[PDB]
Order: sequence, then structure tokens, then C-alpha cells
Amino acid sequence: AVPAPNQQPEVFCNQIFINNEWHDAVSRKTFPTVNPSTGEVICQVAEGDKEDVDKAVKAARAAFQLGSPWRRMDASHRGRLLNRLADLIERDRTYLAALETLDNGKPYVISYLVDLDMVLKCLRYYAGWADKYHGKTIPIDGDFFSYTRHEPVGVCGQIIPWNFPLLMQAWKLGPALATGNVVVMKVAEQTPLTALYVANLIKEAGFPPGVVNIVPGFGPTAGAAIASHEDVDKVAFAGSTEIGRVIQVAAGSSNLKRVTLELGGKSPNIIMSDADMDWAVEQAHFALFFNQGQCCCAGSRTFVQEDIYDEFVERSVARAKSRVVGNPFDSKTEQGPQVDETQFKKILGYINTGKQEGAKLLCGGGIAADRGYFIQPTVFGDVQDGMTIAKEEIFGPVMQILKFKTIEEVVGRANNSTYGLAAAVFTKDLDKANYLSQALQAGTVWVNCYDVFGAQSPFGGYKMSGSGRELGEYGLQAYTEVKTVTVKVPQKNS
Amino acid sequence: AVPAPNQQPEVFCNQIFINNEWHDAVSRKTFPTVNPSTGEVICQVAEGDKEDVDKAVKAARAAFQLGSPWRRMDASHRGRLLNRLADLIERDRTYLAALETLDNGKPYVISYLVDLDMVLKCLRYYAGWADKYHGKTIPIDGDFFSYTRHEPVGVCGQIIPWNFPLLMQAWKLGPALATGNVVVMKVAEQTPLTALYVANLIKEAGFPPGVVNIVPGFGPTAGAAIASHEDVDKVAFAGSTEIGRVIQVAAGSSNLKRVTLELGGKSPNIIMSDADMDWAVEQAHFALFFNQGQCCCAGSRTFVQEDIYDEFVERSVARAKSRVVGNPFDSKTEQGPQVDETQFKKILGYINTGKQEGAKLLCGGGIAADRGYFIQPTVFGDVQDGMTIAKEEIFGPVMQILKFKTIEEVVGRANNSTYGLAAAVFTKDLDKANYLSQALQAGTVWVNCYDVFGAQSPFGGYKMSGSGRELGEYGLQAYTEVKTVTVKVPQKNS
Amino acid sequence: AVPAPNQQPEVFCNQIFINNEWHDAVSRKTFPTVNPSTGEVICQVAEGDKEDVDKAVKAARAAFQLGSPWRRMDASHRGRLLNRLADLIERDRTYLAALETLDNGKPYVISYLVDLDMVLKCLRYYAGWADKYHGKTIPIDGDFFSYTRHEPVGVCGQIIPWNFPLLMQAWKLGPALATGNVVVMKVAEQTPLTALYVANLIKEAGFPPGVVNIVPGFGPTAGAAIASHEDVDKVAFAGSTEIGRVIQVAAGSSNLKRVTLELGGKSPNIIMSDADMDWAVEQAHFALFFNQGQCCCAGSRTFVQEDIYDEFVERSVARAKSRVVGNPFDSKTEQGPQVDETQFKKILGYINTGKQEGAKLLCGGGIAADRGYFIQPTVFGDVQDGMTIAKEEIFGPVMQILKFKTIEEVVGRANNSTYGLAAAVFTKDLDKANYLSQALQAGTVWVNCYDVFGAQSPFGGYKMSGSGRELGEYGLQAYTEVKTVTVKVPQKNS
Amino acid sequence: AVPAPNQQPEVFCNQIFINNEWHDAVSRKTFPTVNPSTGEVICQVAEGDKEDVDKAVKAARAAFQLGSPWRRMDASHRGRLLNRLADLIERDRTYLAALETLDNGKPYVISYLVDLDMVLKCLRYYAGWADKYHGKTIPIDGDFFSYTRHEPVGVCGQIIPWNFPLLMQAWKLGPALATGNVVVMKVAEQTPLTALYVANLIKEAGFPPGVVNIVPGFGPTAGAAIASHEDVDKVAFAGSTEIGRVIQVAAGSSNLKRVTLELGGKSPNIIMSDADMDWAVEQAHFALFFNQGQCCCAGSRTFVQEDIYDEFVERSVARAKSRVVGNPFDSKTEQGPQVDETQFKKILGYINTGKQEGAKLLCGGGIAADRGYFIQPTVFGDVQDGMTIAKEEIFGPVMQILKFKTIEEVVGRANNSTYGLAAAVFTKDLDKANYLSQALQAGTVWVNCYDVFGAQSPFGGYKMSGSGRELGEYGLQAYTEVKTVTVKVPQKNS
Ligand code: NA
Ligand code: NA
Ligand code: NA
Ligand code: NA
Repeated sequence: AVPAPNQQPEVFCNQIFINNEWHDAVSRKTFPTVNPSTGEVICQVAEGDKEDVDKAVKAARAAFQLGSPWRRMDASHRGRLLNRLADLIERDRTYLAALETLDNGKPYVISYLVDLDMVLKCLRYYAGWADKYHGKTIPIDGDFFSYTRHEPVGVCGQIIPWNFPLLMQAWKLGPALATGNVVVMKVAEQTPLTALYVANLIKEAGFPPGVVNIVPGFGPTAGAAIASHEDVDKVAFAGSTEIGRVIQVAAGSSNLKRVTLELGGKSPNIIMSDADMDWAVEQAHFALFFNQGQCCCAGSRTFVQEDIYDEFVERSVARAKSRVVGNPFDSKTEQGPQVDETQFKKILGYINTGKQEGAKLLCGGGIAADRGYFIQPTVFGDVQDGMTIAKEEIFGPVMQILKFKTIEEVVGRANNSTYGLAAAVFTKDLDKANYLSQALQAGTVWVNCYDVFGAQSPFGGYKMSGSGRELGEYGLQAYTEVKTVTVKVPQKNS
Repeated sequence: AVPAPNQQPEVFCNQIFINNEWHDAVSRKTFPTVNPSTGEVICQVAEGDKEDVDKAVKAARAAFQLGSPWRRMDASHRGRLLNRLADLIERDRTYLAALETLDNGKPYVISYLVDLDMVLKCLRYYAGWADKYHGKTIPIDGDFFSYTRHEPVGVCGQIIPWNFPLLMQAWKLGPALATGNVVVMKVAEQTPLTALYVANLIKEAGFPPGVVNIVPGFGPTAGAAIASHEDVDKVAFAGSTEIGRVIQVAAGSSNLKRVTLELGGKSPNIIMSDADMDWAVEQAHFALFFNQGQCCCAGSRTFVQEDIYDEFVERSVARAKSRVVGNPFDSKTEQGPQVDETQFKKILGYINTGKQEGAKLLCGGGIAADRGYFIQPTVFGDVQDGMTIAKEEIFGPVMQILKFKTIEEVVGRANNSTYGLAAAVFTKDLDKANYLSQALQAGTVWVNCYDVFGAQSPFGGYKMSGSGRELGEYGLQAYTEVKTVTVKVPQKNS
Repeated sequence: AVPAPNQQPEVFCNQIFINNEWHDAVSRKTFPTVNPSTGEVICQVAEGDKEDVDKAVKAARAAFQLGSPWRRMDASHRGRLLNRLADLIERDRTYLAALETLDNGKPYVISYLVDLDMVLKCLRYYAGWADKYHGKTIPIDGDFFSYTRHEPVGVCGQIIPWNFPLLMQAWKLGPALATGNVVVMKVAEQTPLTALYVANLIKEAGFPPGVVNIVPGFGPTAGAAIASHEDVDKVAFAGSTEIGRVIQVAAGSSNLKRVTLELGGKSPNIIMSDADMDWAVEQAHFALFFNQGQCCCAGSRTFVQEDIYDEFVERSVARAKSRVVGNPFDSKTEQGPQVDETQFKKILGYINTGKQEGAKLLCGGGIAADRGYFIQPTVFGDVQDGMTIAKEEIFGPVMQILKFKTIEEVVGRANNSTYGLAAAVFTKDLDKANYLSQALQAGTVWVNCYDVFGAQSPFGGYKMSGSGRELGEYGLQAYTEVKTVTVKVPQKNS
Repeated sequence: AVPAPNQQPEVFCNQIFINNEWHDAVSRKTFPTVNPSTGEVICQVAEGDKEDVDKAVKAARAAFQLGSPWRRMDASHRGRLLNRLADLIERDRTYLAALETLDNGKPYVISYLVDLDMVLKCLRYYAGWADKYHGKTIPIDGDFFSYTRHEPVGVCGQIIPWNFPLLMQAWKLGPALATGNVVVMKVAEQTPLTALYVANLIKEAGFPPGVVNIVPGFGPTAGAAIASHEDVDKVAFAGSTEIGRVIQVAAGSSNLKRVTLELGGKSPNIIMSDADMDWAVEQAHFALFFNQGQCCCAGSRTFVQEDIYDEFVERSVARAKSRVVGNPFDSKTEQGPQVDETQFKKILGYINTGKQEGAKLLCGGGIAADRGYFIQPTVFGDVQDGMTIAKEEIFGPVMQILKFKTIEEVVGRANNSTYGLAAAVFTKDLDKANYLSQALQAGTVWVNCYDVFGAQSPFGGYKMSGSGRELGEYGLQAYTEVKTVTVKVPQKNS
């Protein structure tokens, strides 16, 4: 059951959060954040720049000093703090869900039942890791005792995108805080508000000042300042493959900080002839259209075996046409607006290219409302591998359906991409499932499902979809610095 | 390629092995070992008893003392020694395979290509573990540094059966020596010879004296003396469920040693109607008949879905009839003799039992040869769950085929056993495979295969089929004693 | 900050707990539990026997059936339920701490700040393990996919002692429930009450019926019934070594259930001449006297280097004489009564034996109050290795001080014991600490501290002190049954 | 025992190694490699450039194709190939040790007993990892089976320095090959020869063509081509912090390949007043002077507590003055020449700067021979933190001794560096040892020892000394790509 929303939630936090206190930008500049359902300004937000990043980094470094409350704190207590944060988020779940919808556009029902649920599960999962990520005692040759300490990497710059504002904040804060790091986080200008409210809850939960610092602002300013900072030890970035490059170059051009990246994809969703048709159609719809199509791993190349192609397309068109686009606070709404005007225009551009290059437009193809950034659920059939809409990540409600004949053929075509974030296989056959999951060059392969995220299982890209993994035990690796201590002993024995 | 065998290999080792030297029993007693293909005595072997076990245990304890060569040796060097032993066994592979066949009865081609190959793979795999089984550094609360050492358990008594003499020796020595334990091993009276030859290779490889001690002799004497010994730290026993019960009592009545057990089975092999018929028929044949049916995990309840039952049975009977029983040194032979007269009689008893209780005798059922202990490949059809041949381990070439209708039914029937060693499922369907593999209460579930052992994957029983696991990383757990060291420090920091 | 206690708390739960309901014993018999501070009856408790244990086992087996709520529950949700239970115990902390003191005798301030704190930390620790104890995927030879599932062992019998009633319950429930097992728990007849109240909170927390069942009663009856039960898969026992044998023999005589034991100790605390004197005197006092001396790992052989012996003894005697024995609800009380009349008389007997065998009585030596089971803190000097008080676990406020000269001497003397639960070393020297912690044959070695338990670090005995480990990741191993699934694939690639 | 060297070993391999064949450069250009002891040319070596790197990458890519011999090979068999490679290197040990000395300058006795020993131990260690680096089965929420595959990263570019030519080749090939990767290796122009002979041994050992390809040539050409290559998945670079930046920029500017870096150090070696003097002096000498001072982790800031400074310095100067500099083939020689003229001049320039900036020149300071690149062991006293010789990595036989008062003071001064590769502490005190090992910001902290490497224990930098770890289980992480497979199942149970 979904509690009724406040469709116009008050904003309480709209500044820079450093040392558990709220700050205007050094410059006093602010930027508007807009409600994409209406195109209207929600509020002004402090416009952080390099000087604000510098204040944040110094606060973080101070909190990380040997002997500080955060460094001395029992690991188990970091877990308690994470669990307390989750409880406060749960207390404020309807507010956060409404604010998320207001600022991002996703349906409130989904904000409440999905994003907020996943946030809680992520924070709670990582809370349990805080005191369990052991180093090693090692049977080295000779008269020595050798062991490893798993220490925190240090001051962690985290730049997060607008598509799942709260969930991405949690995917970043969970592992970083579980491992004893400190954070300078840059949130998306499209969706700064929910992360800043969470900062208030971080303070309420009792995290020492400077442990989490949040700097709203723009990428070429605030994000760049983080990536290039001489006292930031590690940077994590999620966004486009384009800005990804800028990050890795800045790390190399500054202090050789450690880098992980989560970038785009053009993920293949492969429907074999023996798939359960009803399930495959529904899941392929979800795979593409979930979150207004704004998902890093959207199943944006739907490959369908020729024998079932005609029926699959027919069912897929019927399902896209039934999808309800509208006010994301309305319980019936399945699809909200796209996040902002830039994305709106980009998607319309991709739709135009699909028409121009001769993909068969089967439904949708245009704007879905006279106000707000709403786009009709759009399906192109008879898509070919060389088409722009088969190659580039659209990040909107635009489905590509491609026909194939053999399992060998589809592997090659699926893997013929510079991306490799995710893939899926729909089939009843044991051998086909195993053949495909091994052969597909992707970070996650879903079998008879899609977008199944568990805090327990890692996620991240092959190839130019990024590097490193988030979630699960793996998500702790980028947040750990390993120290070997090797001690002379009188006489080593087994 | 299989090198031509020496059909009358010379015997070089037939005494008690302690401190890298050969000894008679204190009593001077010897016992004959028999060639089961001919029923003739091969040679006499020293008959170890309590006093000889006591000498072995003292030697092992001495080798385990702090500061000893074996205790001080680098972990990596334990690996070098295991690798050296493997190389010596490989040097002597053709001889060992022939001796194995001579004393045990299994076909020489199989001793050569299967048993010896697996021995080499097992030792080489565990050589790799010797310096990699790390303890942990642990982020305990308060101002402490806490860590664990993985130490050897100490003096390990190992009692091994006659079905796979060399391979079972390797399964036991591999992990015990990788982890720096010392061993007192009791080999089967039916098949002492190959293990004793391997003792010469242990000395040759360079193992310090007292690290491995081997005492041939009988169960209620030498085996019991190990189990009950007040200075044995750990016992590993493989054999009948009946004797397994004795060992745990003897252990708890002595010094509370740590015990692992590898016992019998009545493992279900489930053939779904969508299975590959030709593959399932061949695999079900192998699953039962492998090694003269003398396999702990033999597929001795072959459940076949009713729609394919008739065809399956026809094919299975033709395959049993075609199976060549004969001189295990003849390359055409698929089945050698049973290991001894006691087993021979027991199997004839079970064949008569099946006849008496109304199972349909479809082929075989009698003695296959004049000399030795040869039994015809025997297939019973229309076997019912309450039949003795459906419940008790026969340990011979006697196949039970049962009919079932539904997947739900067969789970219940398969699991209705006090055994739980292995199980298998033959199906092309992904959901059926996952359903059954989860539902079956067995230590190993094979899917579209049978008897697939890898040194890398653990093996052992649920229920009264055993406890603990052999092989893989898991096989090291029973051979490690864990010590926590917790040290006050001036100020703990993450 | 310790809340004011209810010095005569009411009792709400005093029956058998099965399927989340309270039951009288089938026999309708009850037994009294006594307040050791006064020797008066608190209340009657249901006296469970074999029939009651049978009801509990059947309930647990039902809760463990494939497809049941507890079996289908997400691993993360098992975590949630453990966390909820912890929260409820924290809600009722003041009450439970007072009840613990009422039934056990330990000081309220200690029940509140130590026991309850450790109970919460243990449950919260294992809550975090619920969804993190991964199986493996394994690069087996050949065209196969092989992996392991870590499954629950099943129905777990858990028999817990009276020394830390609430903490020992938590040490048992945490790992068992985190791993999805079900439990039949037998609590000590001396201290049944707090565990029964906790059962009420298990129901309140939302654990499915049958997941935890508690049968209070007597050892030769209910305990034996659990250990011998044909449908109990695993047994964990903590108590005396005598019953340890009983338990392992029963298990070998019944169904081959998996067994773990935590038994006595006579743990050595070694004070080197270079120790911090004041710290070593205070910690040696704590190591022996903690919990009325009723600790499995009490430092009951205090070895002191000859050069500092006289001063250490002088200071230790002064400290023992200053230790306040009294009503455990009085804030000034450091030592409460012994748990019951049996222990009270047994300890007095050992004091008499010490006096008669020529140990030097330096202080204490008799009863400390006319009512309740109070014993004076007692210190024996010039204790020798062969003395009864140097060999047998007293489990009372009776300190043994032994003189030694050299580090090799103390190692050998410390290790010359059939026990090996714990040991400690007080020294400022790096090499001495390392030499000793390696050389000491004990499950836990403390360096410049004593009785430092974290949920994070494993604990358990060498030799006759027990087998298996509790706490840490290691605490999960005894509660896991490992299944290997090995699947034929079209073509294995790396 | 050290076999007599051939002081003029024949060169057999001097070309580009691709597909197990030898190739001239496309350009047909060659470059000379020089003997640093004489300044004379040994032989010409193929000058690989971008076009040759391209050929190597294509060969490696083909070798990595799904279904290839290398991709299909059992993991255990990769292990066998690594062990076979080690056997071959052992067979040719005396030759390789001499050739290493000829091309690099290090003493033959060291090449033989240290470098070759370590190479063998590294390869044999990683051989054991081949079939043991498991992925996970994961208890994700919902009706799913989730697991991870540990797959190879793919085509790995490996750029290795001249200081430990064979050992660095082994450190890179061991983990890459153990995990099933393919390699394009660029070796240092100063020391190409031994790596090329090993390539001949890789062929001999039976590695499939293309699995290891070696391109000799210059940095700005061949090295750059690797770092910038669009079909290289992963680059590992060891060398100066200067070139480390270029690598990371190249990766970000090309295809976002994965990057690990092993870079410079200025490692602090801290001698507390309570240290064993003779030991600390000898170990500090080794720490700095080992390998002609050409070690990433040289103890090039020797901090000595004021109370022992004068004595330590006197003893240090005596040891430096008696260190034998000469022909590296003479068994008496402790120090050979520097690797080349560039280094020779750079080091002399640092010595001049040291004198100019006011450090006290205690011994050495100049050229040690009239031919070859020999420099006198040089000791500077009264070094201050702000001096150039205290800040910049010299990479030669130049020792810096600094005085300090307190342990708190020395932590700050030690950590006040942009480097963090290693550090050491000499003390008899347990608490000072644990204090310092925790506080020091370095990848390896040695205690009462220095330069203790073991294949089992990881090594790598903090801060600008690099990122990622080599050796140990950790060395496998950078060579692994993690894939999650998440499978819908009928009903998930524990
Ligand atoms: Na917005
Ligand atoms: Na025989
Ligand atoms: Na009581
Ligand atoms: Na050279």
C-alpha cells in the first residue's frame, strides 16, 4: 500500500553541507532546480565551485585525521550509524519519495516502492559489512609474521547522476562509510534536493562533522574541482561515457587518485524462440521503459528470434501503447516526464534520426503533453545494427527491436559494441542459458528477468561502460587501501 | 595412449611404514592379500595392531613438535614436496596402475587413465593450497589488534577404503600435508599394496620422517586403535555407514578428537522426460556400474519419468548385456571382479533379495565366471521405494530402475532416504534443473552428468552419508585449528 | 549511566516455548529456580523432558520444510528480524539486566553494562552476516559449471550454560538464525528465566513459529533427549567436559549429527618481568575474578616471573581484599554470590583442598555471608603444577599464583594441560609476545589484556576444552551444510 | 652453493616475440643494449614501435577469442604450464643469472640466489592460484539464483622496468597467466635480453601462440602505443612517478582501459633508540644499498633517534666504507655499476646537490672506477626534511640519515611525503611497533627487517607511489573481470 503523497513537499535544505552545517557558496551564486512535470522552478540551490570543493575537502581531510572520532570509532559503530541513517530515511520515506518525484519526474508510486526500498536495503546491507571486511594473515617464507590491514582509501570524491538520485547516493555512501572513508559528494544539478535532505539526516544520525560533505553545483566547475583535487584520494563517477574520459585524465593530471566509473551502455536483451512469450514481452517492456528509459543498463537493443518476431512485435506495440504517461503523482501514471529540457530535446533528436535512417516507427514518436518534458512511448521495429538508434544510448522511452536467426549470430551482434554494462537472455533451455551467459561480454547477465538489482550482487561495466564494481562484497574493494605488515619473529612455525 | 601393463607387477613394499622406514609388526604377524581376478594370494603384508599404531602415533607426534623440520618448513615448501610426490607417482604411473588392478580388480585402462590421473590432479591441486589458506585480521571493538592463525590440527588418523585405494590415499594426504599436519594412515586389508608403494615415494620426495606413517592391518584392531588413541587429534574415516557409527563413539569415548566421515549412499539419478535419451542411458549406466558398482555415490536409484520409462529400460538392458566382464588386464574389459569373497557373497545375497521381493529381473542376476569374484551386470525393473534393494547400498553391479510421474513426486521420493551423498538430474529444462538441484538433499547434485569429481569442488554427504567435506578449499577446514590472538594497542584506528 | 534497577523484578515467562506459544510440560511438572543472593525460590518453571523435546523438534522440522515462510524468507530479511530482536532487547534492557542478576547473581551494573551490551552487539553482528556468507563458483576441469550453495544444517539442538545466560543464548541464536537454521534450545535449570523472556521477544519480532523453541528442564532428561534425537541435525553444547563426552557419544549412537563443544579450561595468564605492573595486577584480578570466577576461560593459573613475584603477589592480595562482595543490586558490589548451592559447596571444597595440599592461603578462604552463596575472594600463593587447585577448574573466586623463571619454562608449563581454551601474555617485548602467542596451545591468546570478546573474533578450545569455533565468520561454519552442483555445459571457457 | 658463471654468455634472442615466433621490427631498426660494467655494447635488439605493438595486440586478441585453446584450457592446466615454465627457468638458472648480470650490472651471486630464486617462487606461487580464485554464489533478495564469474580482464599491456628485469617479468606474468589473460609486454631498453630468452621458454613450455607477446623498444614509442591502444583492456606500468601520469592520461584519452601502477618511493626507515644496534645498522645498509640502490622501496630516509644517532652513524659509515664495489662476476663484489650513463650522471648530480644544500658528506661522494657506471657508496648525515636529497628519489647508493626525538615527531616527518611505497620500524617494543605500523602511510611496513618480499604477501603504493597491489591473492584482482549472472528461479529457498 502506498501512503498518499504531498504533491508539493516543502524544501528544507538547499545549500552546501560541510562539517554538518549549511553554507551558501563562497560566491553567493545559486541555480534553479526545475520540476520536469511543469517546467517550473522548485527553488534556488547553492552553486558550489572550486572554492567550495576546497572547503569540503579540507573538512573531510580533518575528519580523517588519525585519532579523530571517525578514525577511532569501532567498525561495528559505523554499522550502527548506517543503520540509524536508514531508520531516519524510513521515517521520512513519504517525504523523500515525493521530493524525488517533484525534482526528477519519476512516478511517486515507484519512488516510494522501488527507489526508497532499494535505498534502505543498500544502506542496511552495507551497515552489516562495516566490521566484516577482514585483512589476511599470510604464511610467507622465512621467520616472519606477515598480515594485511584493510584501511580506508581516504578522502573520496563521489559524483552522482540524476537518474536515481537517492539510490545512487546510497550506492556511494554505503560502501564508503562502511569502510571508514570520508566523502566529498557532488550531486546532479537536475536533482540536488533529495541528497541534501539526506545530509540533514546524516547529521541527525550522529556521523561526525566532515565525514560526509555535499557540494551541489555544475560538472565543469564542482565535479572537475573534485576530479583534479590534489588531496582527494579516490574518485567515483557515474554519468556519460564522455565525461568518464575527463575524469580519468584529471586523475592522471593531478595526484594519481584511484578511479572507478559507471558509464553508459547499449544493453542487449535477447529473446530466444523458446522463451515464454507473455513474460518476455512484459520484461522487455520493463527493461527498456523503466524510469522513463533513463537507466544506465536499459535493454535498448531487443533482439528477437525470427520465428517469434512478428508476434513479439505486435505484443510489444500493444503494451507500449497502453503505457500511461502523465502526472507522476497520479496513481495510474506509469511514465513521468524526462528529467530536463536537454534530455527532452536529445530524445526527440534520436527519434528523428530513427525515422530518417529507415527504422520502422510502430507507435509513439513525439511529445506526449503540451507542458512538461513528456515523450510518447516509442517503438522502432526492423532495427539494423548500423543505425544510430542501434548504437548510441538514447536514455529515453525509445525501444529498438532487431530480428536474428541463430544463437551464434546473436552473440556476435550483441557483443559488437563498445559498451558492456548489462545483457539478458530469455529462454527455457538450460544449455542456451549457460552458453549465452558465458559468451556475453557484459557486467551483469540476467536470465529470464531484467533490472534485478540486489545489494548483495555486484554491478558494473565491461569495456567502455566503466570499471570497478558496485554493490556486494566487491563494492568495498575500491574503498579499501591494503597495507602489508611483515614482522621479524624468533622462529616461524606452522 | 595406454602403456601395455605388467600383468604380474613385483611387490616391493609390504610392511608397516614409520619414520620413513619399513618395519614388521611387533607380533611378527602377516596377512595375505588376494588377487580378486584369480582368487590367488599375491603376497603377505605386515599385520599392524594397537602396539604398531602406538609407535606410529608417537612418531607423528614427534614430527609435529614445535621447532621440528616439518613445523619450521615454509608453507610454500610443503607445496614443493607435494608437487615432487606427484612427479614421482607420475614417473611410476604404469607400475602403480597395474598394481592397483592386481590388488583391487578394476580394469587397468581405468586405473591408468582415471585413478592415477585423478591422484596426480589431487596432489597437484593441494600443493597449490599449501601457502594460500590465510587467517584473518579482524576489526574487533576497542583498542585492540585481533587476528587469527590457521594452525594444523595436529596428529591426523586417516582410515581409507578399498574401492579407490590410491585416489582415497591422495584425497586424504593432499589437504592434511598442505596444511602441515602429520598422518597415521590405515589402509584397507583388501588393497594395502599401492598405498605402501606410495610410502616409498613419500620418503623419496623428501618428507621428514614421521610426517606420514602407514599401518596396514584390519579394522577392529588397527582402525579402532587410531580412532580411540588418546594422542590422535583428528580422525577421517571413509567406508560403510555401519563403521562410521563406531568411529564417532570411539572418538567421544577417548579424547574428543575432531571427526569427519565419508560413508555410504543410495543416490537418486532422475531422468526427466525431456532428457537427451542416448546420453541419459549411457550416463545412467556409468552412474551405477562404474568401478564394479563399488562407488559411495553410485546412481543406485534410477528414477525415470513414466512417458520414457519403457524406452529407457529397453536401452538400459541392452547396454548392461553388452558390458564386457573379464580379465581387468585385457583392454576389452569394462568390468573386473568384485574386490573380495565377502563382497561377492553380499551382492549375490542382494540379487536374491530383489528376486524374492518381486523386482523384475531384466538381465544378469548370476555369477559371471568360474575363478575370481565376477558378477553379471544385473538390472531390476519396476523397483518400488519400500523394497530392500531400493533402500540399502548393494555396492555391486546391480541397477534399480523406478518409475515416477511428476517432478514434485520425485523430489519427495529421492529425499526419502537416510542417505544423502549425491544425486543427479537429466533434463534440458532450465527451471527443472534449478528446482531439483535446490530441492535435493544431497552433498553433490550432478546436472546432465554423473561422477564428475574435480579436485576443485567439494564432496561429502548429507544425513547419514557423512559429515564434513573433502576436496576444494573446503577440504582444508577439517585440517585447520584456529587461534585468535588479540593484542592491546595504544589507540586503534581504522 | 545505569538506570535504577527493579530489585525484585516480576517473572512473565516460565513455560516451554514451542511454535511461538507457551506450554506446560506434558507431565505438568515444574522445578524451582533460586535467587542465589538469598537462597529463596523466585518461581516454578515448566520441567521439560523427552516428550516436550519431541514436540519442539517436530515444530522446528516443520518450520524448516522447503517452501515454508522461514525457508523462503530473503536472507536480508533474516537480518532484519535479528535486528528487530536486538531492538526489543534494548527496549527491555533495564528489566532484562535486573532479571539476569536476580536469577544468576552477577552484579546488576555488570548485567546492564556488560552482558546486555554484548548480547545486543552479538545479535547485531550476526544480523549483518545473514546475506553475506557466499558459496563459490569453481573452475573445475572439463566442460562443466560447478558451484556451491551454502544451505542451513537444519534442526539445531543448542544446550547452554548458566554463567552468561543471555549472552550464551545470543552466541547460539545469532549464527544459527543468520544462516537460516531452526533451533531447539535447552537453557540451564539454574538460569532459565531471561532466555524465556527473550523467547517472548522472538515472537514479538516476527520470527515464524517453530524457528526458535525453548525447553527448560534438567540435563539428564531434556539435554540428553536433544543430543540423542534422531531428527536433530546438529548439536552445540557448552558446559563441563563430562557431558561433552555424553553428547558426542549420543550423536554417534543416534543419527551422526554434527557436534560442536565448548568445555572447561584451566587457562594460564603469564606475567613476564617486563610487564606493566599496575596493569598486569589489575588485569590478572579481572582475568580470574570476573563473573564470580564463573568464566569458561578464567585465568586460573597466574604464572608470574620470579623477579617480580613478591611485588605482584603483595599488590594482588591487596586488590583481592579490597574487592566488595555483597548484594548484586547494590552499586558498590563487585562480586555477587556463586550461582547455586552445589557450586558454593564445591568451591569451598577446593579451597580446603588447596590449604591441605600446601598452597599458601594469602587471603579469603571461606564464606562471605550467612545467607546466599557468597565466597570471599581467595588467593593462593606458591602453587605448584601437580596441586589439585592447579589442575582442576574451580569456577569460583579462587586465584592461583605460580612462580616461574624462564620463558621456555612457562611455555611448557602453560601447555602441559589437557585444556587449551585461552591463555594470556603480559610483556612489553615484541619478540616475547610473538614467541608466546605462537607457542601457546590455546584457542585464544590475549596479549596485555584478558577476556576480550568481540562478536568479530572467533573463540573456542584446543584439546579437551572443545571443538569448533563460535563468533566471527567462523561461527557460521558449523551452521552451514555445503552442496556442490556440477552442470554439464556446451563448452567451458575461462 | 653458487655455480661458476659464464662471464660472457651467448645471446640467443634479440627480436620481437609474437605468436611464439621471432620477428624483426617492421622498420628493421635495432637499438644497442649495453653492459653497464664496461660501457660496451652487448648486441643489437629489434626496435619495436607502434606497428609492432599493433601486431602483438592482434595476436593476443586472437589468442583470447572464445573457443580458443587458451580460453578452453582447464584452469588447472594453466597452472601446469606455469609450473613447467618455472622448471625450464630453473634448468637454465645459471645462464639466466649470468645474462641478467651482464645486461643489468647486479652481482651474479645476487642474480643467482636472489633474483632467480624469487622468479621461481613467484611463478610457482601463481601456478597454484590458477584454479582457486573462486567467484561467488550470492543470496540475493527474491526468487533468483545469483552468482559471479571471475573472468579474465583480456588483453593486458605490461610495461616493466630495468631494476629487476626477470623478477618484474615474473611478477607480471604470474597473475596474468594464472587468471587466463593474454599479454603484450614491453621490456626496458636497458635490460631486454633476459625477458626475451624467457619468451623462448614460454614457447618451449607449451603456452599457445599469442598468449605472451614481447615487444622490446623505447618508452615514448612502444610503451605509449600500448597505453594508448584501443584494443588493450588493461595496462600495468612500473617505473617513475613521472611516466605513471602519462599512462593514466593515455588510458583515459583512449579506451578507458583498467590501470595499475607501481611507481617511486622515498621510504622512511625508522630506528628507535631501543633497537638492536648491530641488526638495525646492517639492515639499514641493506635497505638503502640493495641492488645498487635501484629499488622502488629503498630505505632512503633513515630516521635515527637522537640517543643512538652518533653510534648508528659511525657504524653506518664503517659498513658503507667497506662495501665492495667491482666486477659483478667476482664473488667478492657487493655492488655492481648503475644500469646506464643517464642514471650514473643523475646520481652524481644528486650527490653534488646534497653537498651544496648542507648535508654532511660522511663517506664516498664520487665515481668508483674508470670504466663502467660505478659509484662509491655514499652516506650523508644531518639530513633535513626540506633538502632535495631528502625529498627526491635518487635510485643510487646514496644514504640519508636524519635525527629525530619523539615517536610522534617521526610519524609526521615520515608521512610528510607524496610517496608511500614502504616503510620500516626497528624497535624491541610491542606498543611502538603497533603504533608505528598503524600510523605509517605506506603499502608495506616492515618491522625489524627490510625488503622482505614473499610471493604470498601483497606489495604496492599509497599516494603517488602507485595504485593496485602485486603478489598475494591481491595480485589477481587487477587481472579479473567480474560478471554477475542472475537467474529467475521457480522458488528461492535457503
Ligand atoms: Na529537477
Ligand atoms: Na586384494
Ligand atoms: Na537461579
Ligand atoms: Na643493458
